[PDB]
Amino acid sequence: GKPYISAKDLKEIMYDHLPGFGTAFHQLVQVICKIGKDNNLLDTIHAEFQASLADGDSPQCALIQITKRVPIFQDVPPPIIHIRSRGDIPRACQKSLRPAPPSPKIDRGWVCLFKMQDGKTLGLKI
Repeated sequence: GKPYISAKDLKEIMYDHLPGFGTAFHQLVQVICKIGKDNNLLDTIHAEFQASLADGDSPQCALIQITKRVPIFQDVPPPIIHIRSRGDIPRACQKSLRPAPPSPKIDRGWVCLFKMQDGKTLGLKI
C-alpha cells in the first residue's frame, strides 16, 4: 500500500468503489481530497479509509468515518461552492439538500454549501 499518495490518486481510489455518478459521496470525496491536500493530510485520510474498509465498512461509511475521526474535518467548514441555478447541482444530489444551519459541520454530514444567485444557500447533507 502506498505510503505517499497524491490527491488525484486518492480521489481515483475512492471513486473506484462508489456506485453511480455525481452522488453526495462523490462530492464528499472531492471535499475530503481538497481539504487533505491543503492541510497535508492525504496519507492520514487514506490510512483511515483503508482501515475502515478492512473493518467491513462500505466505502460510503468509510467516508463518513473519515469526517468523524480526522480532526481537520472539525477544524474546517464545509466549502462554499457558487452555482448559477438549482440545475447545476448533480441529479444524484438533488434529494440530499437542506437549508444550511448557521454553523454546519462536515462531521455532522454537511458536505458542502451551494450558494445560489438569490443569496440563498443549500447545504448538501448525508
